[PDB]
Amino acid sequence: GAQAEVRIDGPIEYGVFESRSEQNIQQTTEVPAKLGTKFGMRYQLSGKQEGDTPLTLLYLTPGVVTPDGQRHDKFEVVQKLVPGAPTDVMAYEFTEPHEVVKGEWRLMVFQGDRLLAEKSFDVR
Repeated sequence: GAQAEVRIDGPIEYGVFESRSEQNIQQTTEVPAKLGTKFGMRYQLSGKQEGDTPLTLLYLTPGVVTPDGQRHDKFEVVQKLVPGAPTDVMAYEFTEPHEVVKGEWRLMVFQGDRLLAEKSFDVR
């Protein structure tokens, strides 16, 4: 339809994603330093259109060192906006041991230079 700005619509959910239906999120900034833990944000965006600038999901980490020896202090993920998706998610899961790094993880959703949502998690 008519051109529209992409905007946050309603509350940002944040915390630990529960798996066993959509995933419940236990609201917290305190995340266990345990394999299999998934955490982050779930949110709703109004104005999403096909020709829009995609999202940049910027994960700042305390320094994940992969087995190849490289340190990842940030990860950047580009996500094309899907107009008909009711929710959008920015999550991180500790799938491998080197990913379980204690400290502050700051997850930031941008569109271009504009920050849509952010949350800081304490992993311990």
